[PDB]
Amino acid sequence: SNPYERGPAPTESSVTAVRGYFDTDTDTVSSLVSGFGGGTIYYPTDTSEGTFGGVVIAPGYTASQSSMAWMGHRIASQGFVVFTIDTITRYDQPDSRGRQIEAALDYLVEDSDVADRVDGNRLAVMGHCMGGGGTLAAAENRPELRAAIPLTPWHLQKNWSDVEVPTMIIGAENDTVASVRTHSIPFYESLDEDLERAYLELDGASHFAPNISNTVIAKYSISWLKRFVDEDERYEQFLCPPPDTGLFSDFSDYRDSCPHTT
Ligand SMILES: [Ca+2]
Repeated sequence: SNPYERGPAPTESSVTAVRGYFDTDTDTVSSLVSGFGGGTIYYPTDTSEGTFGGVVIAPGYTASQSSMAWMGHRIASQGFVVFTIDTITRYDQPDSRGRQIEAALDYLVEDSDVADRVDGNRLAVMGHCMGGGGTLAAAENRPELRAAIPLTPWHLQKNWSDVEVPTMIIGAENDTVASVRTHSIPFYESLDEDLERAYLELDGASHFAPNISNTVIAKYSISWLKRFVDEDERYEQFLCPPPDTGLFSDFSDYRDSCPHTT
């Protein structure tokens, strides 16, 4: 048996739902905290199935946690402790966001009021824009992390052959801020060929698609966290085989490393 499995067997409707199996509540973290700008922790109230994996979500350039807030209850209700952080300033660069993401991971595991609900050996990182660049930076610096999901990422550093964390990059086809040609795709193609990974390109989507309720982003983010943070093979079904990318699909592109071994 897998000791990290949480919640009932998934279905298409359960993984795409606005709220999962687990009721959640929130805890507010002050900006007084050292190393980042604080934020909000979304967590499951039910302790009976054990501790959960932890997830830090960073925002983009000029943005705050309010742009990522919808992912809080949505991911957390599937069985995760999700920490939507603010940065120190709204204009911090990607590598600074990386270090702030790292400090938030440590805060979550060591200092937070819900530390006893987090398994500190099973952590993940997500981020938008420059926060997605920071996601990669954090992943590169901490190979023990279980998953990384950069959302429409931006970073001048194009080479991430170093990264050993299973990463799902979600790009937006029509992104003009962090063009997929010059950001997302270079990042993905640089990833090691033996690294479990995925590139998801949303058809007709804008740079700010990750900042609004999106069933596609939610489904695949959830499925990726389940598969690697929880090593949950029950969610393999939503990642493999990969979705269609032809006419009338939500994906303009999809690149995979199926099957997923952990
Ligand atoms: Ca594989």
